[PDB]
Amino acid sequence: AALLQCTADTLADAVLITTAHAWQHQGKTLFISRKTYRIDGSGQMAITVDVEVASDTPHPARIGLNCQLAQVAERVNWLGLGPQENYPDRLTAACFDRWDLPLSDMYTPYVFPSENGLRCGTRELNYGPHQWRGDFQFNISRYSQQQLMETSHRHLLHAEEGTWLNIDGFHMGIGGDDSWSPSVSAEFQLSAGRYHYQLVWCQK
Amino acid sequence: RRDWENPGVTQLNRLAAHPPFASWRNSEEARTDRPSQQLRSLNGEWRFAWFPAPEAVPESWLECDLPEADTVVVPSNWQMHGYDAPIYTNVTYPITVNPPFVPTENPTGCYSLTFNVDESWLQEGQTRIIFDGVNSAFHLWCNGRWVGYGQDSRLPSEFDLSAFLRAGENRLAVMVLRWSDGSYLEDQDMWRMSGIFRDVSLLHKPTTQISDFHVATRFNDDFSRAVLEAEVQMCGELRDYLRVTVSLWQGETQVASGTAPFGGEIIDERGGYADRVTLRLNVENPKLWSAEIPNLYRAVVELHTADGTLIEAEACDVGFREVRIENGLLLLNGKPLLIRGVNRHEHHPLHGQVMDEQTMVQDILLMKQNNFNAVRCSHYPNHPLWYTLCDRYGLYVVDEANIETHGMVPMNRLTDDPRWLPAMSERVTRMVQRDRNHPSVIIWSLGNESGHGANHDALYRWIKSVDPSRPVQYEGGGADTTATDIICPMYARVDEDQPFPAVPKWSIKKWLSLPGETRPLILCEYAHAAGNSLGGFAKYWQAFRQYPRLQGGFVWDWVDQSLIKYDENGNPWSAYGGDFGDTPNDRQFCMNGLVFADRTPHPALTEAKHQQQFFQFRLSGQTIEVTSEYLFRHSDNELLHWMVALDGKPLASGEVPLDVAPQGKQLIELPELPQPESAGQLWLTVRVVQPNATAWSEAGHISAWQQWRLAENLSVTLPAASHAIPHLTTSEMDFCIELGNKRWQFNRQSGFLSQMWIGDKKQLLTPLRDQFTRAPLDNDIGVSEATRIDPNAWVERWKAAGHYQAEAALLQCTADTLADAVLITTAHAWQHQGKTLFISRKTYRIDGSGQMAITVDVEVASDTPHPARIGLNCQLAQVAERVNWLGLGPQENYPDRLTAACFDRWDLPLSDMYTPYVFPSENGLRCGTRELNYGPHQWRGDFQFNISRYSQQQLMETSHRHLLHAEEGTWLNIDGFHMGIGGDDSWSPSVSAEFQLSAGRYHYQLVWCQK
Ligand SMILES: CC(C)S[C@@H]1O[C@H](CO)[C@H](O)[C@H](O)[C@H]1O
Ligand SMILES: [Mg+2]
Ligand SMILES: [Mg+2]
Ligand SMILES: [Mg+2]
Ligand code: NA
Ligand code: NA
Ligand code: NA
Ligand code: NA
Ligand code: NA
Repeated sequence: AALLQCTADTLADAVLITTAHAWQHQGKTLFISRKTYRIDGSGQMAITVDVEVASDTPHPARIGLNCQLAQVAERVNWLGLGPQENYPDRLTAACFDRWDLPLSDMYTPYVFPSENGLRCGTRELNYGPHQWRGDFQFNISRYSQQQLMETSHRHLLHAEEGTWLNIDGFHMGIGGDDSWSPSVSAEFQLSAGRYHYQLVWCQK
Repeated sequence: RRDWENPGVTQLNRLAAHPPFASWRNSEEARTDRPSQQLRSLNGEWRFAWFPAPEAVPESWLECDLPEADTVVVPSNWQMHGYDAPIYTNVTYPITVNPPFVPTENPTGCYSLTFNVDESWLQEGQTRIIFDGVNSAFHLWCNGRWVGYGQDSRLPSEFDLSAFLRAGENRLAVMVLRWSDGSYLEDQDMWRMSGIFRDVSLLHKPTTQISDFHVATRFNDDFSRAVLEAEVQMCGELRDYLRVTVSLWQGETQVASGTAPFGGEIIDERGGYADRVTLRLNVENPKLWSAEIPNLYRAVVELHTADGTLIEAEACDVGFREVRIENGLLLLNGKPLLIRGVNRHEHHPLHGQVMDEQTMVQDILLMKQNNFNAVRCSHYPNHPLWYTLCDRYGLYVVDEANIETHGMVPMNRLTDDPRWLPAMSERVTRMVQRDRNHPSVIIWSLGNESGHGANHDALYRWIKSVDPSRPVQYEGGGADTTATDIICPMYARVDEDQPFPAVPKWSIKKWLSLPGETRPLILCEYAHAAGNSLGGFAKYWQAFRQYPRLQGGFVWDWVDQSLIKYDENGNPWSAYGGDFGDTPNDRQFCMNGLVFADRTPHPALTEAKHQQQFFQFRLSGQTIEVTSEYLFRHSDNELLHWMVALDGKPLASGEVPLDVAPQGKQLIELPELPQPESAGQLWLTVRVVQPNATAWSEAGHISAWQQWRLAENLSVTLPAASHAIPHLTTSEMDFCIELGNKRWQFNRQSGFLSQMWIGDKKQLLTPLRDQFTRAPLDNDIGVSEATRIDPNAWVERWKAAGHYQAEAALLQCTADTLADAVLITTAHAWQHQGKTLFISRKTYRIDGSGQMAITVDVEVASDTPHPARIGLNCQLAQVAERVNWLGLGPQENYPDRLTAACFDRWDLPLSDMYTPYVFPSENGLRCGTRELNYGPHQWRGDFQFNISRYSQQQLMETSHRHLLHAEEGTWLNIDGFHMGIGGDDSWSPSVSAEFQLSAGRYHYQLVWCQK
């Protein structure tokens, strides 16, 4: 990530942080992320994200935010599709409602570790003292995308300090027509070039 | 006898039907198809008088000219001359349904002609008169004596006048009835007219004559050899010295010839036909006929004596081709056809239903220039010249019987009634007897929209029996009955089933594989082109190319059936149903063509041309793969041009000769492309150009094209910040922003940008406000009307939800001063009767550069019908001459009809940004636009837009385009999103789900500044 802009403005009843980043690889600009963080008197942080994806780079696996929370709670409560793991092209069985599960159930123990546990069409997520609202997809666990990506067996995984949260505005399909050639249908590929999503973070 | 109210009597003393005759008395004339001294035209000025009924016609009219009659041109429709009104009705009959009766008030046209006849024509032989088309029934008198009667408005009626004529002057009297029992079989969706609308002529034949002849061509497996077989029939006295010689010519070269005396082979216990003979000619390596290469031979049939004295000669163009269905596929000369067809009615805005050579040629050229290779004669036999042109220019033709009983309840009430079998059979058999020698005709059709009756099965079998060289199709009763060799549905969709009871319209992909089905599927009608239509057209062609048995279809239809009328200032304007006082009527439903009545193209024509291309392309790296869809010809008049451009700015271009075999492929390696300096998106555009002119196209004709996005360089560099900082002036009623010579005014009560200034010049006439509706397209309206509302039609759903009445309620309007800009934030709620339909949240950011960045986020209640659009609109005070934009163009294009449009830098005069649909509606939209320029304004982003002198309101309230009045300034509609236009049909919702605005939440952003 290369910082292109970072400014702070004071509004009537809020502070406005504007940022812009460019992700590059060997001179090529893959993605551009422009955000605004508006923190008002009610203590809520409204995050606006607008991303640009070069039309000639392979469509990205996801478009969102992530971070490792210090908090480690027992439950995960959310108003969205559930209760089980569901992805864009595998979410017809999930139902929209208020779900509440222990953190461990938000992780799927696939023998061969990988991205897992996502829940789509979520309008509200609650974890510990935190509350996120909007319309996103998410997975939350004690394993970072990096560890899952480097570990060959699930029994070799180790809980990391705190909790890793991945909140996506968009996530690519998982496919499956077969597992030896690209099988994610075009309608589930992130090829729009320009994406927008908004999140409100606050204290439940 | 009131013969016009008896389906049992369809004619009296009419001669047998036969192929086109000219009775040449010189063989070379027949070979070269030059005019024949024995075939005279009686077209020109005739005498005409109108009467309210046949009972009002004075007997004196039979003996001499009525002084009150007028001199008029013939052929013609008398409604086009103003004697009475033309009636436009779709399904419902124009007369009370009480078969076989017609109204007592039956408009009667009394035609008469005083003409001269050479004595040589009466000293020997037979002189007959031919009426190519009389609508809808008539009696004929010659020199005061009754000659005959005839029905069926679309086929020639011939009578022997030999015993009624005298040398010198003669007078014909023709009483034409508008309505007859034949009218129950002519309920096609088109203007209802009448009169002698086709050619009238006199033909002289010898007493001993060729009375009929059939030409057939059989081939070996690889078509390297063929046998031409000609059955010739004669009338007159049989003599042993009589002979028939049939010669086949390839240009000026005779390639085959055969002679023989009359006397056919034994056929049954009583012998054979002594008055017939069949000649068989061998042809090695025949040049095959096809729409790709219309190779033609000339067959000359000579009736002569053994000593070599010619009696008479007849002839026809011959196209060596084989039509057959095998293993579920329609093949032409052994290859599977892909029908790029269209339905074409015989219509002229000035002459009504009278056809002329120039108009026919103009149609054929435009059709071929737009990649069509087939035409359906909806829904009757055409003017004889039409087939000759299709034979020579090369178009596959579906010849159809003049039989449509759409308005009956049920639809097959007459077609399943044996009492009507006689009338129906004649409409079928006489068509076959007339057109069977035309190579262009590859398929026979039993008629249109008359349900499915036993009479159809009978006539289907009759054709299969008399002419096994052509498939027979018929759509009635479900499109896949026992009366059709081809599944030929009308408006069946690609993926969506429409399970109507008894006569469902299955998805065409699904139809093919139903249990036990094996026939090929070709839509007799699809992609209803009413007004702003053809949305989803590309979906059809994708299926046609993927499924072997989906062999295409015929678009509905070719040309708008609008008629010309004149106002006070004598100015002409396009009229439709009801504009002649005709009532009841079906208003604008008579306009569904790809071109206007004067043959000017509708935007949709370009979409059809693109999807109907004969060359397909693929890109892999620096390699372009060109695949040919031609079945018989090589690309011997094609050149590929390629161009690479960065946001409209050309960087490199080139040309490569195309040399691809039919159904073959060619790989073209593009040279090393330079590296783009500036950021932006590189685009590759290729187009196939025909260097040489052809019979149907000029040199340089573009036949195909395709675009691809190449490398894209995202802009990361930031522009040098401006020293100037905008200033905010706050008042109770407004938020004003000043930046030097520029000012922005936001009304704090409305929450909208109400005015802009550049110096002291106002830039707006109407505030910039959100817009979620559009002046309804034909497809949005469907069959709904004020007297008969269709709650399911899109327009009715929007209206009932209050979309057109919704009022904006201001929820928030604030102003903030940033370090380098002024930020305006607004929020509006659109409600209707306590129901919030949409919520619009915006931010306007004005910086020192003078640019206003507008961000819009919209919420649409999931339970309100999906909106026609999500954008902004305003009336600019400026009226400029040009419109320049970087986006899809240059023609009008919509989400579900934009594959033909190309991304590039376009510049057009403001008038071309408006599409003159006869029935006004939303129009002129251009999608995928990143930059728009008009006068001092420039808008950047990723939007769709239209711009014109007509507000959506005026377009929505105006019934005819000639009543439109350019408003002050210029109306601009910039949409973040726009709904598809649809068109699979125009009487039910047809916009596919992927093109409906159902996401619930939408986001778009624009930057407004000066160019
Ligand atoms: C009015 C429909 C229910 S029937 C529909 O009307 C169309 C009007 O262009 C065409 O005539 C179609 O062939 C016909 O089936
Ligand atoms: Mg009759
Ligand atoms: Mg009809
Ligand atoms: Mg394309
Ligand atoms: Na892994
Ligand atoms: Na096909
Ligand atoms: Na019509
Ligand atoms: Na060529
Ligand atoms: Na209108």
